[PDB]
Amino acid sequence: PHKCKECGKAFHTPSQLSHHQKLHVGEKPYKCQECGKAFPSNAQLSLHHRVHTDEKCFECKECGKAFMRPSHLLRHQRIHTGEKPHKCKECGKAFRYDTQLSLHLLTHAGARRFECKDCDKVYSCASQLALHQMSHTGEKPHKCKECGKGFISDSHLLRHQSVHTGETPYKCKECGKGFRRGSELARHQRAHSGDKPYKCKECGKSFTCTTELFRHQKVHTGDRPHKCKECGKAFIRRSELTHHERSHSGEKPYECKECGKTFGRGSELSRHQKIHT
DNA sequence: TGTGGGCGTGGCACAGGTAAAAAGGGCA
DNA sequence: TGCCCTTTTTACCTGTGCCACGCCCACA
Ligand SMILES: [Zn+2]
Ligand SMILES: [Zn+2]
Ligand SMILES: [Zn+2]
Ligand SMILES: [Zn+2]
Ligand SMILES: [Zn+2]
Ligand SMILES: [Zn+2]
Ligand SMILES: [Zn+2]
Ligand SMILES: [Zn+2]
Ligand SMILES: [Zn+2]
Repeated sequence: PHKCKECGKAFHTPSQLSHHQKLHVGEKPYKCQECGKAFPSNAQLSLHHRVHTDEKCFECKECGKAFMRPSHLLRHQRIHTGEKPHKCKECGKAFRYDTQLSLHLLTHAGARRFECKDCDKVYSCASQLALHQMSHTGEKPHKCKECGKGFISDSHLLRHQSVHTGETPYKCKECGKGFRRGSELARHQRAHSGDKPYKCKECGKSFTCTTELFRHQKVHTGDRPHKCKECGKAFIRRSELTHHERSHSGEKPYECKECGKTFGRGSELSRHQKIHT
């Protein structure tokens, strides 16, 4: 009769609790083959796995990840402790990492600024500025051995290989459906429970999703690009303008086999194909 | 009294981008 | 091997195709 270490949802029989934690297990698909510890990404698993292969590492006993010098471990552990030992001498704002404090200092006089020459961004050091400047140059050095498309980092390349693998590693334990990212499995689990944390300030409707709410609010804020170059009609989706520009040309891409009838959009040829069902 | 389709938008599983967190590593 | 900048990995954001609604209307 505890609260879960993940959600905090108060399940109040000892067996109604362990029945509850069964539902979380698909969230962490990468399992260590020597202790069984599970992680949400292969990269995190490698940080833990060092403990079975490198004698010279320092392991976090709270999550199982290990590092190659004690100071790396002490710095990681502030994720668990909440300690923020880097405080701004000018304004007293405390941060967890020196890297964060270095960027905050840009908001006071006399920090060394590393300013970009194509936008107004400024960074705290040379390496960050070179990183950002790649967005201007378009450079994308890690190329999909398959797609041929470029990405700014190897993690991005790997992430994009879902496209070339269809693998769906994160499992709902209610439905059995898998997902490519824990974030999407997360949203799916909120769909089950109706947990809709993203409430619209104008209508009041709530959404499971950050993306779903943002699209919905595009009606109060009349934010509509892709205007018609022929009749000026302005739309919300890039796919609206494809539907309506097919009304000018009179094009009817989707037609029924049975009916022989023709529609400008597919959501009807699915709707009408339901007559013969 | 009914059918059924345009239609503007909701639900969903998703890609690929930048902003940021977090782990790495050169100097000494 | 810690300081502190670098480099990698993740969180946050924006925009998407496909399907499904449920409202509005000409017109069986
Ligand atoms: Zn839980
Ligand atoms: Zn292990
Ligand atoms: Zn830890
Ligand atoms: Zn710039
Ligand atoms: Zn590719
Ligand atoms: Zn499910
Ligand atoms: Zn609204
Ligand atoms: Zn038009
Ligand atoms: Zn038909």
